[PDB]
Amino acid sequence: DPLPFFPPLYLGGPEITTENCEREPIHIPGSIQPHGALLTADGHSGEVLQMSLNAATFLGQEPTVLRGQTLAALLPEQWPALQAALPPGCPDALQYRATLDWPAAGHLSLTVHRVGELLILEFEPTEPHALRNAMFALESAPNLRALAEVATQTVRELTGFDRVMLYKFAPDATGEVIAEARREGLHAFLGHRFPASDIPAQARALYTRHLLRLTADTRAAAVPLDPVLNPQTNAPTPLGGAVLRATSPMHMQYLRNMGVGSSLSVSVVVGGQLWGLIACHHQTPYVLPPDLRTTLEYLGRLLSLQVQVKEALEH
Amino acid sequence: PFFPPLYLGGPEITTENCEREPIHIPGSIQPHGALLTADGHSGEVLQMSLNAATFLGQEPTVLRGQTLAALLPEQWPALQAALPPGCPDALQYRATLDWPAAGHLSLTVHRVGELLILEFEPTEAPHALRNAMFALESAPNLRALAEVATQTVRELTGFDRVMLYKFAPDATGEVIAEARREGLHAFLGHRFPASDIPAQARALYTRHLLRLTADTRAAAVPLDPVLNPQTNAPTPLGGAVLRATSPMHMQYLRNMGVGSSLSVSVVVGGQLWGLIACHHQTPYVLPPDLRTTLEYLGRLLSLQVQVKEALEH
Ligand SMILES: *C/C=C1/C(=C/c2[nH]c(/C=C3[NH+]=C(/C=C4\NC(=O)C(C=C)=C4C)C(C)=C\3CCC(=O)O)c(CCC(=O)O)c2C)NC(=O)[C@H]1C
Ligand SMILES: *C/C=C1/C(=C/c2[nH]c(/C=C3[NH+]=C(/C=C4\NC(=O)C(C=C)=C4C)C(C)=C\3CCC(=O)O)c(CCC(=O)O)c2C)NC(=O)[C@H]1C
Repeated sequence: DPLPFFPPLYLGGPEITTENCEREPIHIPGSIQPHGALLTADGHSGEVLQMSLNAATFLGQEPTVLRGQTLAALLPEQWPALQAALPPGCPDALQYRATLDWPAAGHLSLTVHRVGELLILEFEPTEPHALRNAMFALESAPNLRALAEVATQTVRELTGFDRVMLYKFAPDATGEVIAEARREGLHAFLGHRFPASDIPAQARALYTRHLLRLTADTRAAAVPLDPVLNPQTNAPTPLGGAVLRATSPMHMQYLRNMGVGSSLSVSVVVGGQLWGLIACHHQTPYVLPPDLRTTLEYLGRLLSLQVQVKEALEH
Repeated sequence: PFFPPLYLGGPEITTENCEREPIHIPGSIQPHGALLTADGHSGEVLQMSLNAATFLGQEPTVLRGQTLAALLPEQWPALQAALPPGCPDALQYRATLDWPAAGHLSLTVHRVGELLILEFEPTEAPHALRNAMFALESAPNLRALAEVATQTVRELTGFDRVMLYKFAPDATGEVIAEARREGLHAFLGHRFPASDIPAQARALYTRHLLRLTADTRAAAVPLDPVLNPQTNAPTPLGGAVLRATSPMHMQYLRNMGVGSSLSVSVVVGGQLWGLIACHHQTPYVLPPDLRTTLEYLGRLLSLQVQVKEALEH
């Protein structure tokens, strides 16, 4: 039965059990994963409102100094570019990316998107023809099976992940591993099927709009935003569009129990519906840098197109 | 059918026989790169472009005996695996060579039956592609998508004119969006007859998705031999971007005052929906890595055109 979200934990909401999965408000956890930092800022003035508690250690500045400046002063070269790329009223799915040379922290990748009157800024550390070669190989795959196999093998070669799977949704939202590339010694998931509740309906809706999410370390504690609520609204900060957003504790426990230290999945979206997932596993924690993740994002789109094409060749 | 090419004493093309020019088998290439053909098994260099000596820095005869194994040691096994016998002519493999004579070359290979076609071009060596991808996806409708696409391509390439050229059901074309330098004629809103892009060109563009004329006044460079030794027949060059552009179309571009031309096919439901079409007033060799960006954009636009057309119908 579909039911509306509970309030999050920090607003006195209940703790989540197998009974009530589909009601955890997974988009507003009030916290991020510790391998990057996040700031929120007023979309018109550029006043800095919220920051992750670890921000001082990524950005090399005291909180009170950060919060006491506008983005115009903090990001003089990027602030006008942000404002042109992310105009008021734009969708929350639109992202702008730049690379910064920050004194204390080396090269940072900056990813920005806009939710209403809020700008959300994510900072992460950042670092030949493999993509072009893959694009052509995907297109020349003769059928859906060969496409799925080429796609899994390519992603594994690009990333070094212990397991890469193509997980396909059935009409009842149960899923099935239909191809996989895996490290020697791992047991096969190929052909296995999993109940529809393994990925509940508020996740599958979110995964139709925001096409890539990750858990870099399934044992890492989440880092709170400070303050936790958006001071504009005294309400929760929407983090559904932020890759740094903390993963649901229910899901991290599901993954630890499997022996997974690192998870990542790309949505494959066909005709406006979530067709399947490129799901990857690593046994140890593992951070895939932003520019490599971009390659996977591009492959997500290519695969969406090629899945349509291969399936049309099939009636 | 097709007329024989000129160099096999076929008729010269007119506007009476637009549909029958054998544009895939011109026997020549554009001079900003070099092309070798080679045997699929032996790696034996069978044809070369008369300009190969320039790019490769090799005494002419040296090449036309040697083997790819010898000539490209690191690459030759990769090719063997990447382009297995029986693969499609559409499948391409690329690498960057740090080659003694020329700082860096791009190498592009595909296979047509028993022949490997190798293309060499100068090359080199950020977020504009990722930023463009998200911009295309958040365009609210087909019109805005067209506008974003043309603007994005112009910004990435510096081309004087970028258009989105959409085919009607009878292959009548329409310029539905345009991004252009100040002080050019506007082709926005104009329609053109199907015969401007003739049927044998449209079919080839459905399979091979990017072509270009780097300089509309440059002479083609012959293949030597012109005929493939294997077959004593013309080498198919339609999957080669270095292929000499039809003189009929270079005359069409010169009369327009264009010095450089590129286009990318937008393919939807197995059919040619339209073209990203670019003009430059002067000669312009777009480097391979930037062309790759446009090739990606072509696929992304193909996806988004279907998405956007579905939310009208
Ligand atoms: C009480 C609710 C439960 C629950 C919740 C839940 N699940 C997700 C998202 C995912 N679940 C996945 C499950 C699988 N991983 C595999 O490898 C296989 C099969 C071999 C399955 C079935 C996957 C892949 C996801 C997607 C994300 C990822 O790649 O890790 C969420 C949302 C997490 C988030 O975005 O923060 C939630 C809340 N899962 C259950 O099993 C029940 C107990
Ligand atoms: C006797 C046949 C004629 C003919 C042949 C022909 N045309 C092409 C290819 C193209 N024609 C194009 C035409 C236009 N470009 C524009 O900007 C506009 C409108 C403002 C039009 C109508 C285009 C865009 C192409 C694609 C190639 C490109 O991007 O430049 C070919 C094929 C060329 C080749 O690949 O070798 C041929 C043989 N064109 C005529 O007009 C008639 C007289």
